[PDB]
Amino acid sequence: VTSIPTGCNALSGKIMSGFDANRFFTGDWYLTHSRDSEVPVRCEKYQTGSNLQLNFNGKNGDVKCSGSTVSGNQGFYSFQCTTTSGGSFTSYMAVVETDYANYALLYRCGLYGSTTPKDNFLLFNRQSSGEIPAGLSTKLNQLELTSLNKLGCS
Repeated sequence: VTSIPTGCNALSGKIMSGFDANRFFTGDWYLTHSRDSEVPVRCEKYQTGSNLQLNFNGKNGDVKCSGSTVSGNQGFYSFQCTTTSGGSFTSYMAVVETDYANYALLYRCGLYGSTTPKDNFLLFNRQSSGEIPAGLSTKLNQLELTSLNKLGCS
């Protein structure tokens, strides 16, 4: 995979340097806040594994994803995901900024056919009780993500 779909923001100049994929893809993350949210809110727990694995409890059952680097868009991964209800889809994600030990801001792009129909920014927290962290305030102000929605974790 060389580039992200049209409709997906490349985030030029916005992604952290020195990303350590191994430290991000270890341990659990809770999706505590997001730019866009649907009713009813949920608590999605993401589990990680070696070779860019990302699982979570999705709307329609458990989702299991395997990632691949996107060479032309630094920081982006293409995830191939399957679900227990028989779904199969591709999702692009980039870790915009993380401290590994507490929080990570992610950008996500969907895929339908060859284009991205919808995107979102996701706040991952190591604790289900996590806040919008002070440690992201510079980046959130830069991206004008200043009212992230609280989801269903606590």
